[PDB]
Amino acid sequence: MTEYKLVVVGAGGVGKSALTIQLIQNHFVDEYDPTIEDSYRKQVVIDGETCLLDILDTAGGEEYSAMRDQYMRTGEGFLCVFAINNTKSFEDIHQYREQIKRVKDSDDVPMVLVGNKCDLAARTVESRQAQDLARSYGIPYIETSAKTRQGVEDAFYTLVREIRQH
Ligand SMILES: Nc1nc2c(ncn2[C@@H]2O[C@H](COP(=O)(O)OP(=O)(O)O)[C@@H](O)[C@H]2O)c(=O)[nH]1
Ligand SMILES: [Mg+2]
Ligand SMILES: [Mg+2]
Repeated sequence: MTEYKLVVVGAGGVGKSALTIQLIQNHFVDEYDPTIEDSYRKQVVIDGETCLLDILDTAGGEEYSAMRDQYMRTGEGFLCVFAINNTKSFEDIHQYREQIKRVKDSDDVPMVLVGNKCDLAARTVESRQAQDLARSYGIPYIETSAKTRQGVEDAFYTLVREIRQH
């Protein structure tokens, strides 16, 4: 099997844990401990290839562990998540990307911009705003809901396909 090492980054409360849990367990969590930072594994077939996903769900900000740094340094691709009803989290994306570029010493890192909570009414961040940001980075933009599952497979599987182009 090929293994793909994925790291999920973004502001607290955007749904990084909910997205990972949805992908792995097919269930939506209302209140997952916001400090739990751990890795999760899933065997999936993507485009006819059986592979293993090794996903680090990052927590808790302005902090670094041995595992975090390892996945950050050895992560092959990054989901950069914001919530479409959280303007600050969208504005924060720039910092996560700058961080990733520094760790990787590269502006060419497999990455997907994820606008999560698309089930919630009256977004404060427009799709076209996020499209314009992702275009400036040279990366895809995908909207998701950890609640309904909309886009969740699409985001993680696209990141896998980005890593494959690399
Ligand atoms: N309505 C809705 N709520 C979500 C979604 N994703 C996460 N949440 C909620 O947002 C809050 C933060 O989610 P969490 O996964 O802990 O965010 P994290 O800090 O980035 O890991 C929780 O109350 C989740 O139930 C979503 O797609 N839709
Ligand atoms: Mg979390
Ligand atoms: Mg506005």
